[PDB]
Amino acid sequence: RQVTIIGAGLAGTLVARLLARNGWQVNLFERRPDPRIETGARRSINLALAERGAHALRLAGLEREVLAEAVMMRGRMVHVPGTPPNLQPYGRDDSEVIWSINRDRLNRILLDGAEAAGASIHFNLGLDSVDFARQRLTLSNVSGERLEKRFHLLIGADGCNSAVRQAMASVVDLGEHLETQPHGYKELQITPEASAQFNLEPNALHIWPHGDYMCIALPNLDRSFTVTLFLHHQSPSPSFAQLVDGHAARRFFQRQFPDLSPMLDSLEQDFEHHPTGKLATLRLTTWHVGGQAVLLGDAAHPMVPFHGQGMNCALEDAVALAEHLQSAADNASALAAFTAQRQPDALAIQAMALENYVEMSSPTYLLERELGQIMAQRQPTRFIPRYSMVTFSRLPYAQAMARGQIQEQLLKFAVANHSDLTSINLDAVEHEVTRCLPP
Ligand SMILES: Cc1cc2nc3c(=O)[nH]c(=O)nc-3n(C[C@H](O)[C@H](O)[C@H](O)COP(=O)(O)OP(=O)(O)OC[C@H]3O[C@@H](n4cnc5c(N)ncnc54)[C@H](O)[C@@H]3O)c2cc1C
Ligand SMILES: Cc1cc2c(c(C)c1Cl)N(Cc1nnn[nH]1)C(=O)CO2
Ligand SMILES: [Cl-]
Repeated sequence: RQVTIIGAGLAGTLVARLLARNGWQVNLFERRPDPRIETGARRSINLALAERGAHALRLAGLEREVLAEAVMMRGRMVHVPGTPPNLQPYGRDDSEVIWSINRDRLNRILLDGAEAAGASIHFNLGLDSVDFARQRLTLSNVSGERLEKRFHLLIGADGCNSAVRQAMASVVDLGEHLETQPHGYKELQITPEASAQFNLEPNALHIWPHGDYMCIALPNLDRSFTVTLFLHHQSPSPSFAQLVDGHAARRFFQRQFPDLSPMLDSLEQDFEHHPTGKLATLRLTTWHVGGQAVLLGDAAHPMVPFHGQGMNCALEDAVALAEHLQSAADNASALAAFTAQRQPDALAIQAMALENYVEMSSPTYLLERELGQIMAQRQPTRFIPRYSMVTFSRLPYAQAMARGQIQEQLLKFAVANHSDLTSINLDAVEHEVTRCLPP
Protein backbone atom coordinates (compact mmCIF):
# COMPACT_ATOMS: atom_id res chain seq x y z
CA ARG A 1 0.00 0.00 0.00
CA GLN A 2 1.47 3.29 -1.22
CA VAL A 3 1.05 6.79 0.20
CA THR A 4 2.54 10.20 -0.57
CA ILE A 5 2.64 12.75 2.26
CA ILE A 6 3.19 16.47 1.66
CA GLY A 7 4.79 18.28 4.58
CA ALA A 8 7.46 16.90 6.91
CA GLY A 9 6.21 18.95 9.83
CA LEU A 10 4.64 17.47 12.94
CA ALA A 11 1.52 15.62 11.76
CA GLY A 12 3.14 14.56 8.49
CA THR A 13 6.22 12.97 10.03
CA LEU A 14 4.26 11.13 12.72
CA VAL A 15 1.71 9.67 10.30
CA ALA A 16 4.63 8.67 8.06
CA ARG A 17 6.14 6.68 10.94
CA LEU A 18 2.85 5.04 11.91
CA LEU A 19 2.11 3.98 8.33
CA ALA A 20 5.66 2.94 7.39
CA ARG A 21 6.00 0.61 10.39
CA ASN A 22 2.63 -0.94 9.43
CA GLY A 23 4.08 -1.92 6.04
CA TRP A 24 3.02 1.07 3.95
CA GLN A 25 5.38 2.39 1.28
CA VAL A 26 5.71 6.02 2.40
CA ASN A 27 7.18 8.91 0.41
CA LEU A 28 7.29 12.24 2.25
CA PHE A 29 8.01 15.52 0.45
CA GLU A 30 9.14 18.66 2.30
CA ARG A 31 9.64 22.16 0.89
CA ARG A 32 12.27 23.21 3.43
CA PRO A 33 15.78 21.77 3.68
CA ASP A 34 16.49 18.91 6.05
CA PRO A 35 16.93 20.62 9.46
CA ARG A 36 19.21 17.76 10.54
CA ILE A 37 21.88 18.87 8.04
CA GLU A 38 23.73 21.34 10.25
CA THR A 39 24.73 24.60 8.55
CA GLY A 40 26.47 27.75 9.68
CA ALA A 41 23.09 29.44 10.07
CA ARG A 42 21.53 30.43 13.39
CA ARG A 43 15.41 28.59 15.44
CA SER A 44 14.40 29.04 19.08
CA ILE A 45 10.63 28.58 18.74
CA ASN A 46 9.10 26.29 21.36
CA LEU A 47 5.59 25.10 22.12
CA ALA A 48 3.52 23.41 24.80
CA LEU A 49 3.18 19.62 24.61
CA ALA A 50 0.17 18.23 26.48
CA GLU A 51 -1.31 14.80 27.13
CA ARG A 52 -2.93 14.49 23.69
CA GLY A 53 0.36 15.09 21.89
CA ALA A 54 2.39 13.15 24.45
CA HIS A 55 0.11 10.11 24.16
CA ALA A 56 0.44 10.18 20.37
CA LEU A 57 4.23 10.18 20.66
CA ARG A 58 3.86 7.40 23.25
CA LEU A 59 2.04 5.14 20.79
CA ALA A 60 4.77 5.94 18.26
CA GLY A 61 7.53 5.11 20.76
CA LEU A 62 9.01 8.63 20.73
CA GLU A 63 7.71 10.23 23.95
CA ARG A 64 10.74 9.42 26.11
CA GLU A 65 13.14 10.90 23.56
CA VAL A 66 11.03 14.05 23.22
CA LEU A 67 10.46 14.52 26.95
CA ALA A 68 14.19 14.18 27.70
CA GLU A 69 14.56 17.62 26.09
CA ALA A 70 11.39 19.22 27.50
CA VAL A 71 11.01 21.61 30.45
CA MET A 72 8.19 20.83 32.87
CA MET A 73 5.61 23.61 33.28
CA ARG A 74 3.71 23.12 36.54
CA GLY A 75 1.36 26.09 36.25
CA ARG A 76 0.76 29.62 35.06
CA MET A 77 2.86 32.51 36.34
CA VAL A 78 0.71 35.61 35.78
CA HIS A 79 2.55 38.95 35.88
CA VAL A 80 0.80 42.23 36.70
CA PRO A 81 3.19 45.11 37.51
CA GLY A 82 2.00 45.54 41.10
CA THR A 83 1.23 42.05 42.38
CA PRO A 84 3.99 39.49 43.03
CA PRO A 85 3.59 36.56 40.62
CA ASN A 86 2.43 33.41 42.41
CA LEU A 87 2.18 30.08 40.61
CA GLN A 88 -1.30 28.85 39.73
CA PRO A 89 -0.71 25.06 39.58
CA TYR A 90 -2.17 23.29 36.56
CA GLY A 91 -3.34 20.31 38.59
CA ARG A 92 -3.10 18.14 41.68
CA ASP A 93 0.54 17.08 41.25
CA ASP A 94 3.38 16.72 38.74
CA SER A 95 1.40 14.21 36.68
CA GLU A 96 -0.74 17.15 35.48
CA VAL A 97 1.86 19.34 33.79
CA ILE A 98 2.73 20.76 30.37
CA TRP A 99 6.04 20.32 28.57
CA SER A 100 7.90 23.11 26.78
CA ILE A 101 9.78 21.58 23.83
CA ASN A 102 11.91 23.15 21.11
CA ARG A 103 9.95 22.91 17.85
CA ASP A 104 13.00 22.22 15.69
CA ARG A 105 14.19 19.50 18.06
CA LEU A 106 10.77 17.81 18.09
CA ASN A 107 10.76 17.91 14.28
CA ARG A 108 14.22 16.34 14.07
CA ILE A 109 13.21 13.54 16.46
CA LEU A 110 10.12 12.87 14.35
CA LEU A 111 12.18 12.89 11.14
CA ASP A 112 14.54 10.26 12.53
CA GLY A 113 11.52 8.26 13.69
CA ALA A 114 9.88 8.30 10.26
CA GLU A 115 13.07 7.12 8.55
CA ALA A 116 13.70 4.48 11.23
CA ALA A 117 10.29 3.01 10.37
CA GLY A 118 11.14 2.93 6.64
CA ALA A 119 9.69 6.14 5.20
CA SER A 120 11.63 7.96 2.47
CA ILE A 121 11.83 11.73 2.95
CA HIS A 122 12.60 14.14 0.10
CA PHE A 123 13.50 17.71 1.06
CA ASN A 124 13.74 20.93 -0.96
CA LEU A 125 10.62 19.96 -2.94
CA GLY A 126 7.37 21.90 -2.54
CA LEU A 127 4.05 20.77 -3.95
CA ASP A 128 2.87 23.13 -6.70
CA SER A 129 -0.22 21.41 -8.13
CA VAL A 130 -2.13 18.13 -8.35
CA ASP A 131 -3.78 16.49 -11.37
CA PHE A 132 -6.38 14.28 -9.69
CA ALA A 133 -7.72 12.85 -12.96
CA ARG A 134 -4.30 11.62 -14.10
CA GLN A 135 -3.14 10.82 -10.54
CA ARG A 136 -0.03 12.98 -10.85
CA LEU A 137 1.38 15.87 -8.86
CA THR A 138 4.01 18.51 -9.58
CA LEU A 139 6.74 19.59 -7.16
CA SER A 140 9.44 22.23 -7.53
CA ASN A 141 12.52 23.51 -5.72
CA VAL A 142 13.14 27.13 -4.73
CA SER A 143 14.68 27.76 -8.18
CA GLY A 144 11.53 26.67 -10.05
CA GLU A 145 12.70 23.35 -11.52
CA ARG A 146 9.58 21.18 -11.68
CA LEU A 147 9.26 17.45 -11.05
CA GLU A 148 6.19 15.28 -11.66
CA LYS A 149 5.28 12.20 -9.62
CA ARG A 150 2.51 9.64 -9.80
CA PHE A 151 0.55 9.18 -6.57
CA HIS A 152 -2.04 6.74 -5.23
CA LEU A 153 -2.97 8.29 -1.87
CA LEU A 154 -2.12 11.92 -1.06
CA ILE A 155 -1.96 13.17 2.53
CA GLY A 156 -1.92 16.93 3.00
CA ALA A 157 0.11 17.60 6.15
CA ASP A 158 1.50 20.82 4.68
CA GLY A 159 0.37 23.48 7.17
CA CYS A 160 -2.06 26.34 7.47
CA ASN A 161 -1.37 27.44 3.86
CA SER A 162 -1.70 23.89 2.51
CA ALA A 163 -0.99 23.45 -1.19
CA VAL A 164 -2.86 20.13 -1.08
CA ARG A 165 -5.94 21.94 0.23
CA GLN A 166 -5.58 24.50 -2.57
CA ALA A 167 -5.43 21.72 -5.17
CA MET A 168 -8.43 19.97 -3.61
CA ALA A 169 -10.47 23.20 -3.68
CA SER A 170 -10.27 23.13 -7.49
CA VAL A 171 -11.96 19.74 -7.93
CA VAL A 172 -14.44 19.91 -5.01
CA ASP A 173 -16.07 22.70 -3.03
CA LEU A 174 -14.49 22.38 0.41
CA GLY A 175 -16.96 24.85 1.94
CA GLU A 176 -14.24 27.02 3.44
CA HIS A 177 -15.15 29.52 6.17
CA LEU A 178 -12.23 31.79 7.08
CA GLU A 179 -12.59 33.76 10.33
CA THR A 180 -9.77 36.30 10.40
CA GLN A 181 -8.01 37.03 13.69
CA PRO A 182 -7.04 40.66 14.42
CA HIS A 183 -3.96 39.68 16.46
CA GLY A 184 -0.54 39.27 14.94
CA TYR A 185 2.37 37.88 16.91
CA LYS A 186 6.09 38.53 17.34
CA GLU A 187 8.73 36.27 18.88
CA LEU A 188 11.21 37.75 21.35
CA GLN A 189 13.94 36.31 23.56
CA ILE A 190 15.07 36.34 27.19
CA THR A 191 18.64 35.16 27.74
CA PRO A 192 19.68 32.67 30.44
CA GLU A 193 21.48 35.50 32.24
CA ALA A 194 18.46 37.82 32.28
CA SER A 195 15.93 35.18 33.34
CA ALA A 196 18.19 34.23 36.26
CA GLN A 197 18.85 37.86 37.18
CA PHE A 198 15.09 38.52 37.45
CA ASN A 199 14.34 35.18 39.16
CA LEU A 200 12.01 34.02 36.39
CA GLU A 201 10.66 30.61 37.43
CA PRO A 202 11.89 28.06 34.83
CA ASN A 203 9.22 25.40 35.49
CA ALA A 204 6.17 27.49 34.57
CA LEU A 205 4.40 29.17 31.69
CA HIS A 206 4.50 32.94 32.12
CA ILE A 207 1.78 35.38 31.03
CA TRP A 208 1.73 39.18 30.96
CA PRO A 209 -1.98 39.92 30.35
CA HIS A 210 -3.04 43.33 29.08
CA GLY A 211 -6.56 43.19 27.64
CA ASP A 212 -6.52 43.47 23.85
CA TYR A 213 -2.88 42.32 23.83
CA MET A 214 -0.58 40.19 25.97
CA CYS A 215 2.75 38.40 26.20
CA ILE A 216 3.62 34.81 27.09
CA ALA A 217 6.96 33.13 27.72
CA LEU A 218 7.91 29.45 27.58
CA PRO A 219 11.12 28.09 29.13
CA ASN A 220 14.04 26.40 27.39
CA LEU A 221 16.51 23.83 28.72
CA ASP A 222 19.27 26.45 29.03
CA ARG A 223 17.01 28.77 31.10
CA SER A 224 16.38 31.13 28.19
CA PHE A 225 12.74 31.94 27.45
CA THR A 226 10.96 32.45 24.14
CA VAL A 227 8.52 35.36 24.46
CA THR A 228 5.52 35.84 22.17
CA LEU A 229 3.79 39.21 21.89
CA PHE A 230 0.16 39.01 20.73
CA LEU A 231 -1.04 42.37 19.40
CA HIS A 232 -3.54 43.74 16.89
CA HIS A 233 -2.22 44.25 13.37
CA GLN A 234 -4.11 47.54 13.02
CA SER A 235 -5.85 49.90 15.40
CA PRO A 236 -9.67 50.05 15.18
CA SER A 237 -5.10 51.89 20.50
CA PRO A 238 -1.81 49.95 20.41
CA SER A 239 -1.15 47.87 17.30
CA PHE A 240 1.73 46.61 15.19
CA ALA A 241 1.08 49.42 12.70
CA GLN A 242 2.02 51.95 15.40
CA LEU A 243 5.31 50.12 16.10
CA VAL A 244 7.21 51.21 13.01
CA ASP A 245 10.67 50.22 14.29
CA GLY A 246 12.42 48.62 17.25
CA HIS A 247 12.69 51.93 19.10
CA ALA A 248 8.91 52.27 18.93
CA ALA A 249 8.61 48.72 20.27
CA ARG A 250 10.93 49.56 23.18
CA ARG A 251 8.85 52.59 24.17
CA PHE A 252 5.72 50.44 23.88
CA PHE A 253 7.16 47.74 26.15
CA GLN A 254 8.57 50.24 28.66
CA ARG A 255 5.10 51.76 29.11
CA GLN A 256 2.76 48.75 28.83
CA PHE A 257 5.08 45.93 30.03
CA PRO A 258 7.52 47.74 32.35
CA ASP A 259 8.27 44.58 34.33
CA LEU A 260 9.13 42.60 31.18
CA SER A 261 11.05 45.17 29.10
CA PRO A 262 14.27 45.04 31.19
CA MET A 263 14.45 41.29 30.48
CA LEU A 264 14.27 41.80 26.68
CA ASP A 265 17.85 42.79 25.92
CA SER A 266 17.54 42.24 22.14
CA LEU A 267 14.02 43.69 21.85
CA GLU A 268 14.89 46.24 19.16
CA GLN A 269 16.78 43.74 17.00
CA ASP A 270 14.34 40.85 17.46
CA PHE A 271 11.40 43.12 16.66
CA GLU A 272 12.86 44.27 13.32
CA HIS A 273 14.41 40.99 12.13
CA HIS A 274 11.62 38.59 13.16
CA PRO A 275 8.59 38.94 10.85
CA THR A 276 5.14 39.44 12.33
CA GLY A 277 3.00 36.32 12.13
CA LYS A 278 -0.67 35.97 11.27
CA LEU A 279 -3.45 34.01 12.97
CA ALA A 280 -6.79 32.72 11.70
CA THR A 281 -9.52 30.13 12.16
CA LEU A 282 -10.41 28.20 8.99
CA ARG A 283 -13.22 25.63 8.94
CA LEU A 284 -13.78 23.14 6.11
CA THR A 285 -16.95 21.18 5.38
CA THR A 286 -14.93 18.30 3.89
CA TRP A 287 -11.32 17.17 4.28
CA HIS A 288 -10.94 14.57 1.53
CA VAL A 289 -11.47 13.90 -2.17
CA GLY A 290 -12.76 10.36 -2.62
CA GLY A 291 -9.98 7.98 -1.66
CA GLN A 292 -7.30 10.09 -3.35
CA ALA A 293 -6.50 12.91 -0.90
CA VAL A 294 -7.05 13.93 2.72
CA LEU A 295 -5.98 16.82 4.96
CA LEU A 296 -4.91 16.79 8.60
CA GLY A 297 -3.37 19.13 11.13
CA ASP A 298 -3.19 22.82 10.27
CA ALA A 299 -3.94 21.91 6.65
CA ALA A 300 -7.43 20.79 7.73
CA HIS A 301 -8.27 23.13 10.63
CA PRO A 302 -6.15 26.23 11.24
CA MET A 303 -6.90 27.54 14.72
CA VAL A 304 -5.89 30.45 16.94
CA PRO A 305 -3.08 29.44 19.34
CA PHE A 306 -4.58 30.63 22.65
CA HIS A 307 -5.06 27.08 23.96
CA GLY A 308 -1.73 25.61 22.83
CA GLN A 309 -3.48 22.65 21.20
CA GLY A 310 -2.78 22.92 17.46
CA MET A 311 0.21 20.59 17.53
CA ASN A 312 -1.47 18.35 20.11
CA CYS A 313 -4.53 18.15 17.86
CA ALA A 314 -2.37 17.56 14.78
CA LEU A 315 -0.60 14.60 16.39
CA GLU A 316 -3.99 13.28 17.52
CA ASP A 317 -5.14 13.52 13.89
CA ALA A 318 -2.08 11.56 12.77
CA VAL A 319 -2.87 8.61 15.06
CA ALA A 320 -6.50 8.54 13.93
CA LEU A 321 -5.68 8.80 10.23
CA ALA A 322 -3.14 5.97 10.44
CA GLU A 323 -5.62 3.81 12.37
CA HIS A 324 -8.43 4.33 9.85
CA LEU A 325 -6.15 3.75 6.85
CA GLN A 326 -4.76 0.57 8.40
CA SER A 327 -8.07 -1.22 9.03
CA ALA A 328 -10.60 0.22 6.56
CA ALA A 329 -12.13 -1.69 3.66
CA ASP A 330 -10.51 0.79 1.26
CA ASN A 331 -8.87 4.21 1.27
CA ALA A 332 -12.11 6.00 0.37
CA SER A 333 -13.87 4.46 3.37
CA ALA A 334 -10.93 5.34 5.64
CA LEU A 335 -10.83 9.00 4.60
CA ALA A 336 -14.58 9.44 5.03
CA ALA A 337 -14.48 7.74 8.43
CA PHE A 338 -11.46 9.80 9.51
CA THR A 339 -13.19 13.02 8.46
CA ALA A 340 -16.43 12.04 10.21
CA GLN A 341 -14.60 11.26 13.46
CA ARG A 342 -12.29 14.27 13.67
CA GLN A 343 -14.31 17.14 12.17
CA PRO A 344 -16.55 17.66 15.25
CA ASP A 345 -13.51 17.60 17.55
CA ALA A 346 -11.58 20.08 15.40
CA LEU A 347 -14.54 22.48 15.47
CA ALA A 348 -14.67 22.12 19.26
CA ILE A 349 -11.02 22.94 19.91
CA GLN A 350 -11.17 25.76 17.36
CA ALA A 351 -14.04 27.32 19.33
CA MET A 352 -12.46 26.66 22.73
CA ALA A 353 -9.19 28.21 21.56
CA LEU A 354 -10.97 31.42 20.56
CA GLU A 355 -12.80 31.50 23.90
CA ASN A 356 -9.58 30.98 25.85
CA TYR A 357 -8.08 34.32 24.78
CA VAL A 358 -10.52 36.18 27.05
CA GLU A 359 -9.66 33.82 29.92
CA MET A 360 -6.00 34.90 29.81
CA SER A 361 -5.70 38.49 28.59
CA SER A 362 -7.65 39.91 31.55
CA PRO A 363 -15.42 38.97 41.20
CA THR A 364 -18.18 36.54 40.21
CA TYR A 365 -15.37 34.81 38.32
CA LEU A 366 -13.57 33.95 41.56
CA LEU A 367 -16.59 32.68 43.50
CA GLU A 368 -17.56 30.46 40.56
CA ARG A 369 -14.09 28.92 40.38
CA GLU A 370 -14.09 28.44 44.16
CA LEU A 371 -17.29 26.39 43.94
CA GLY A 372 -15.85 24.53 40.95
CA GLN A 373 -12.88 23.55 43.11
CA ILE A 374 -15.16 22.24 45.87
CA MET A 375 -17.23 20.32 43.30
CA ALA A 376 -14.04 18.86 41.83
CA GLN A 377 -12.92 17.71 45.28
CA ARG A 378 -16.36 16.25 46.02
CA GLN A 379 -16.78 14.57 42.61
CA PRO A 380 -13.36 14.45 40.92
CA THR A 381 -14.88 11.74 38.70
CA ARG A 382 -17.67 14.00 37.39
CA PHE A 383 -16.66 17.67 37.74
CA ILE A 384 -13.42 18.13 35.79
CA PRO A 385 -12.55 21.72 34.77
CA ARG A 386 -12.64 22.18 31.00
CA TYR A 387 -8.97 23.19 30.92
CA SER A 388 -8.01 19.88 32.52
CA MET A 389 -10.26 17.94 30.13
CA VAL A 390 -8.66 19.59 27.10
CA THR A 391 -5.13 19.50 28.46
CA PHE A 392 -4.66 16.38 30.62
CA SER A 393 -7.15 13.90 29.12
CA ARG A 394 -7.90 12.37 25.73
CA LEU A 395 -11.65 12.90 25.94
CA PRO A 396 -12.85 13.95 22.46
CA TYR A 397 -12.66 17.73 22.16
CA ALA A 398 -16.39 18.03 21.43
CA GLN A 399 -17.22 15.96 24.51
CA ALA A 400 -14.92 18.14 26.62
CA MET A 401 -16.64 21.27 25.33
CA ALA A 402 -20.13 19.90 26.02
CA ARG A 403 -19.28 18.89 29.59
CA GLY A 404 -17.54 22.25 30.01
CA GLN A 405 -20.75 24.06 29.09
CA ILE A 406 -22.81 22.01 31.55
CA GLN A 407 -20.29 22.83 34.27
CA GLU A 408 -20.04 26.55 33.48
CA GLN A 409 -23.82 26.99 33.47
CA LEU A 410 -23.92 24.91 36.66
CA LEU A 411 -21.53 27.23 38.52
CA LYS A 412 -23.06 30.34 36.93
CA PHE A 413 -26.55 29.53 38.20
CA ALA A 414 -25.36 28.39 41.63
CA VAL A 415 -23.36 31.60 42.15
CA ALA A 416 -26.09 33.92 40.84
CA ASN A 417 -27.64 36.10 43.56
CA HIS A 418 -25.15 34.85 46.16
CA SER A 419 -22.63 37.18 47.78
CA ASP A 420 -20.38 34.39 49.10
CA LEU A 421 -20.10 30.63 49.50
CA THR A 422 -21.56 30.86 53.01
CA SER A 423 -24.95 31.41 51.33
CA ILE A 424 -24.56 28.54 48.83
CA ASN A 425 -25.76 25.03 49.69
CA LEU A 426 -23.01 22.78 48.33
CA ASP A 427 -25.08 19.58 48.54
CA ALA A 428 -27.78 20.66 46.08
CA VAL A 429 -25.19 21.70 43.49
CA GLU A 430 -23.46 18.34 43.95
CA HIS A 431 -26.89 16.76 43.41
CA GLU A 432 -27.08 18.69 40.13
CA VAL A 433 -23.52 17.56 39.32
CA THR A 434 -24.55 13.93 39.78
CA ARG A 435 -27.72 14.58 37.77
CA CYS A 436 -26.11 16.19 34.70
CA LEU A 437 -22.52 14.85 34.65
CA PRO A 438 -21.85 11.10 34.36
CA PRO A 439 -18.48 9.95 35.76
C1 LIG B 1 2.48 31.51 17.70
C2 LIG B 1 2.00 30.09 17.75
C3 LIG B 1 2.12 29.37 18.94
C4 LIG B 1 1.69 28.04 19.03
N1 LIG B 1 1.82 27.37 20.24
C5 LIG B 1 1.42 26.13 20.30
C6 LIG B 1 1.55 25.44 21.57
O1 LIG B 1 2.03 25.90 22.60
N2 LIG B 1 1.10 24.13 21.54
C7 LIG B 1 0.55 23.49 20.45
O2 LIG B 1 0.17 22.32 20.58
N3 LIG B 1 0.43 24.16 19.26
C8 LIG B 1 0.84 25.41 19.20
N4 LIG B 1 0.71 26.09 18.01
C9 LIG B 1 0.13 25.37 16.85
C10 LIG B 1 1.14 24.47 16.14
O3 LIG B 1 2.34 25.18 15.84
C11 LIG B 1 0.55 23.94 14.84
O4 LIG B 1 -0.83 23.64 15.03
C12 LIG B 1 1.25 22.68 14.34
O5 LIG B 1 2.61 22.99 14.03
C13 LIG B 1 0.57 22.07 13.13
O6 LIG B 1 1.36 20.94 12.67
P1 LIG B 1 1.28 20.45 11.18
O7 LIG B 1 2.17 19.28 10.97
O8 LIG B 1 -0.19 20.26 10.79
O9 LIG B 1 1.83 21.70 10.37
P2 LIG B 1 3.31 22.27 10.40
O10 LIG B 1 3.95 21.97 11.70
O11 LIG B 1 3.22 23.75 10.02
O12 LIG B 1 4.01 21.48 9.25
C14 LIG B 1 3.77 21.80 7.86
C15 LIG B 1 4.98 21.37 7.08
O13 LIG B 1 4.67 21.35 5.67
C16 LIG B 1 5.68 22.03 4.96
N5 LIG B 1 5.09 22.58 3.75
C17 LIG B 1 4.29 23.69 3.63
N6 LIG B 1 3.89 23.92 2.40
C18 LIG B 1 4.45 22.89 1.67
C19 LIG B 1 4.40 22.55 0.30
N7 LIG B 1 3.74 23.26 -0.61
N8 LIG B 1 5.08 21.45 -0.10
C20 LIG B 1 5.75 20.74 0.81
N9 LIG B 1 5.86 20.96 2.12
C21 LIG B 1 5.19 22.05 2.49
C22 LIG B 1 6.22 23.07 5.94
O14 LIG B 1 7.54 23.47 5.57
C23 LIG B 1 6.21 22.27 7.25
O15 LIG B 1 7.37 21.47 7.42
C24 LIG B 1 1.13 27.43 17.89
C25 LIG B 1 1.02 28.14 16.70
C26 LIG B 1 1.45 29.46 16.62
C27 LIG B 1 1.31 30.20 15.31
C1 LIG C 1 0.84 29.95 22.74
C2 LIG C 1 0.11 29.29 23.90
C3 LIG C 1 0.39 27.96 24.24
C4 LIG C 1 -0.29 27.34 25.32
C5 LIG C 1 -1.25 28.02 26.06
C6 LIG C 1 -1.52 29.39 25.71
C7 LIG C 1 -2.54 30.23 26.46
C8 LIG C 1 -0.85 30.00 24.64
CL1 LIG C 1 -1.19 31.70 24.19
N1 LIG C 1 -1.90 27.27 27.14
C9 LIG C 1 -3.24 27.53 27.64
C10 LIG C 1 -3.25 28.16 29.03
N2 LIG C 1 -4.27 28.84 29.54
N3 LIG C 1 -3.93 29.25 30.79
N4 LIG C 1 -2.66 28.80 31.03
N5 LIG C 1 -2.27 28.13 29.91
C11 LIG C 1 -1.27 26.13 27.68
O1 LIG C 1 -1.76 25.46 28.53
C12 LIG C 1 0.10 25.85 27.08
O2 LIG C 1 0.01 25.97 25.67
CL1 LIG D 1 -2.29 26.18 19.18
